[PDB]
Amino acid sequence: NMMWWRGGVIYQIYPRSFLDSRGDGVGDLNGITEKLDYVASLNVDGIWLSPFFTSPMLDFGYDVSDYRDVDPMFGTLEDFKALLEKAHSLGLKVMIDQVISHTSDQHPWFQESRQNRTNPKADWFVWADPKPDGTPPNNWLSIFGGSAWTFDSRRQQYYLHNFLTSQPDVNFHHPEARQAQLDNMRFWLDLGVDGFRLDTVNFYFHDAELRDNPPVPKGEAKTLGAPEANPYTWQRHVYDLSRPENLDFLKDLRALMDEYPGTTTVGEIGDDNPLERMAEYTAGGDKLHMAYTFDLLNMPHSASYLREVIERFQRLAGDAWPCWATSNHDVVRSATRWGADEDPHAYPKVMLAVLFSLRGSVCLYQGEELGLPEADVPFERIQDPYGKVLWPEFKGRDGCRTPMPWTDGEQGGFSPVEPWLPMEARHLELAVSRQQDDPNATLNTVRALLAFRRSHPALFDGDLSLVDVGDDLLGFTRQKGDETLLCVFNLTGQEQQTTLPVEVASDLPVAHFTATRDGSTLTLPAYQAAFMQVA
Ligand SMILES: C[C@H](C[C@H](C[C@@H](CCC(=O)O)C(=O)O)C(=O)O)C(=O)O
Ligand SMILES: [Mg+2]
Repeated sequence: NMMWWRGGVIYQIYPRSFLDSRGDGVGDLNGITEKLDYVASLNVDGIWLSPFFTSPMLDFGYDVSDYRDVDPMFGTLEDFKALLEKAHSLGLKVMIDQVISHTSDQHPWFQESRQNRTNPKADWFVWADPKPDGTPPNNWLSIFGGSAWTFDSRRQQYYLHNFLTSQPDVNFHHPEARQAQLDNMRFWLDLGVDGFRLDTVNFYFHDAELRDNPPVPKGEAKTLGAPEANPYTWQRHVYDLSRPENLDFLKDLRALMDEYPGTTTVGEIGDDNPLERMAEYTAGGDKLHMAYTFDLLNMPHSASYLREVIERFQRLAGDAWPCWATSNHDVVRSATRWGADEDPHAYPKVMLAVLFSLRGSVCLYQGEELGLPEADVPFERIQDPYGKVLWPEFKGRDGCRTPMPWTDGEQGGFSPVEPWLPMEARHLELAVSRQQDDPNATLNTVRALLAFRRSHPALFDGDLSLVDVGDDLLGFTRQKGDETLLCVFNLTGQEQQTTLPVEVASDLPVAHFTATRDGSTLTLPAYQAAFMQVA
């Protein structure tokens, strides 16, 4: 089963906010180990851990100061080996973040690099002289605010950072820096991890000529990877990322992965044309195994929008392989972002049915299986630096990073002390303990859906074909071998009805969904899904 990743369902864990087992208010590895039984009980195939490596935590793990160790705050390397082994014993794959596009400015490489222009690591990062007036070398902007260039008096030069000033970008034009990052990944492969989520995977290379980006012409759509209030959205991102050289490197990265049969990679795409980039990066069988985009992580969510996404993707490279996600640690929780104006109990159910029925792998975010709404974090409790630069038009990412509600008791059973972000009051009645034995709760709908999906080869990696089912329903068939299934979804809060475009052999009952099939007319009550075996 060395192709489990190609259609597999991955559960994303944000270690800080999963379970505190030690009592400091921050989630740790041992807490995860303690909850792997729950995770396995979701019927997912594995997990992806957000960064737990040595880090100042200025971007909460994504500023790495030691690639081959666990930060004391999360536990130890031994804790991780225990987690990994227990996870394997439960049949779970374990993937971890790898953040190789940039290091913390506390990383020894950068400490060395910044001292002068001639040291051995001077070119391991991206340095450039000021313009004659002393200003940044070009017009590139940090996603987290201000210029992508920061002046350093030691070298009398600017260094590049797409993200925080404390996250200097690695210069992939330097083959030794590239190889060093491969070696860092190899370290975790040798411990037996099953794969990597590759942070900002298309950011690796920048244009060495340092060309200015062009502006976005007035009225044109902005990138899906950033809020519209961010001036980063005012330029087309052509030279600051997604360079051709990255393809060669992705091959190298893939070669590394191939030395460890059965391992996989999911790349994070942040690009002006993300579907295209994802097809580009996952094609050929010699680069990334899969990647996800922000196409399903934004505001549009109608059945017609989903149709547009599917069509667009279907026109791309036939050998590409997408990983789909409706939530992660960077966006408003789906039940709010997509379902704010929908029934809070029924909408997440059908939305997840769609997610689990699309052709691709799936990433499912911690708490999404509980139908958790976005949390409201008060100003004085804000932690994410990305929540302190565009406030209040954009309030950062803490709203999706609040601690996991295990019980309806104090701190949701997450911690014995006040946690690093406040437990959301609305989450308590949606806690795991409250939801565990309720067959009508979103948790059990998810368990049921993933068991169902697991029982049908066509829902693993079958082809997908859109079918006419009217304007307000989403419909397609999934096909593999003997099996062709018809999948129809009502994402609206009103009854909808359609003529079946194919001929139904039988109904497939799943997770208490209710739909009326009368001859050739299919009726779906609000927020219902319907699966049918096709003749
Ligand atoms: C280093 C890490 C970057 C990526 C990607 C980033 C890129 C923005 C984009 O989607 O274009 C983000 O805001 O999500 C991540 O968050 O997972 C971070 O921003 O904290
Ligand atoms: Mg802890």
